[PDB]
Amino acid sequence: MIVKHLEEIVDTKDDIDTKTWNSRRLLLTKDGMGFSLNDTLIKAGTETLIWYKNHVEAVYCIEGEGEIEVIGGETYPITPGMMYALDGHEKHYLRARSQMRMVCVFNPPLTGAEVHDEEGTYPLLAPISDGSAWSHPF
Ligand SMILES: [Fe+3]
Repeated sequence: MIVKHLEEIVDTKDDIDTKTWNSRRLLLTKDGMGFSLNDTLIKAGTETLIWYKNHVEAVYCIEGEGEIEVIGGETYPITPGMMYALDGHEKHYLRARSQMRMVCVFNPPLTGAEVHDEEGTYPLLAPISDGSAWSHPF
C-alpha cells in the first residue's frame, strides 16, 4: 500500500521547481509501480521544448489553458479535460497561457536524477518578472 497527499509533497524534495514548471512527484521509481506519476504546474506564460527519447508520457490537463505544438505535426489547444500522449516520442513545444495543472504518467518511471537533470526538457521562455533580482536581499 502507498498513500500520499499533494499537500505534503509541496515545498519538499519531491516538489521539483524549475523555471517553467513545478513538478510534484506522486509515484517515484522507488515506489515500484512500473510508471511514475506527477502533478505538474506549468507556469503561466512559459514555453518549453520537450523531447523524451527514452519514455512515453501521458499528460492530462485538469486546470488552465495553453497549447502543445508537435514539431513536424499539429498544434493542439490544451484546456481542462484535454489529454495527450507522446507514444511516438514526439518533439514538442508546451506553452502555458494561464498556469496549467497537468497529471503526468511516465513509462518507464522517471528517476530523481532525470527530473533534477531536466533531461528531455529545454526551457525557452520563463514567466514575466516579478521585479526581483538575485542581488536584492530586500
Ligand atoms: Fe509533455
